[PDB]
Amino acid sequence: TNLVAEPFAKLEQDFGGSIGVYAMDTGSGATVSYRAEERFPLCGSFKGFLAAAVLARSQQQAGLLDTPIRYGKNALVPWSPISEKYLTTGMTVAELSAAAVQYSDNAAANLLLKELGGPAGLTAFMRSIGDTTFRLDRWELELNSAIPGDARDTSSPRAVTESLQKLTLGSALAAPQRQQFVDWLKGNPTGNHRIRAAVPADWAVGDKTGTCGVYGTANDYAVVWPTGRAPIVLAVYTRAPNKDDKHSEAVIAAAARLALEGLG
Ligand SMILES: C[C@@H](O)[C@@H](C(=O)O)[C@H]1CC(SCCNC=N)=C(C(=O)O)N1
Repeated sequence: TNLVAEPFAKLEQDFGGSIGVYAMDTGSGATVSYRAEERFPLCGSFKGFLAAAVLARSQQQAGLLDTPIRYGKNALVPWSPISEKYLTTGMTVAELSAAAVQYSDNAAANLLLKELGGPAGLTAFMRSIGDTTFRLDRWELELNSAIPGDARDTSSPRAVTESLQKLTLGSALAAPQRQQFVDWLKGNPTGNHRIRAAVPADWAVGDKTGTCGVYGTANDYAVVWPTGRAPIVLAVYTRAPNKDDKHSEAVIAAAARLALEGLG
């Protein structure tokens, strides 16, 4: 594990913070781990799991995805580029889910959390798939505080990867819901400088990013489909000790590359 770990330790030292990585080859079972059981703030990366929770609920409530959500101005919070434009009409649950995943829309995220019973409702969904590490405690935008030591609104790289595998490739979602989730991740345009930058252009990638805006705290998780080979699932999370420390997309891409090249 010393030969595996040492390039990650070098990377996080030059970054000035901590990096957590977990990658799984779903065919052979091979893994790469670095700080994989440490907690890191989720930031907006929870929004991918939120959409999966909504899709899962639609398996027990026919028509949930078509349900109209007609909201007022108070539902709007900072960084709500899609939901801001439909204030005059409303949006359906599926339209809000697409906005949360592909634009990281904060109002859409809060509206979907409300549908699920709050942050506790998303945590309960994650428990239902066997994830005991994930916890969402607060709403947007308070969940982005990323204060050193705080376990609220965190998970671990290993738990993120394991849950992502269950939702995108396992049995948790029925086929139509599973393909919708995969399509939302594949079409996400916010992560071009993160895990996607480490992956050959020929290979499809679906990802969800998070960027807290403080404490150098940012992340990405992804499924990678190498052509004619079993898919890979991976997660890369960062944090830093000072409130004004800057996050780095380049560090996330570099750590993704180190993990992908070390699988086998
Ligand atoms: C709301 C803010 O904290 C952040 C988050 O939820 O983590 C929003 C803003 C951003 S927009 C991405 C900007 N990309 C620049 N290259 C993200 C994200 O990384 O997905 N989500």
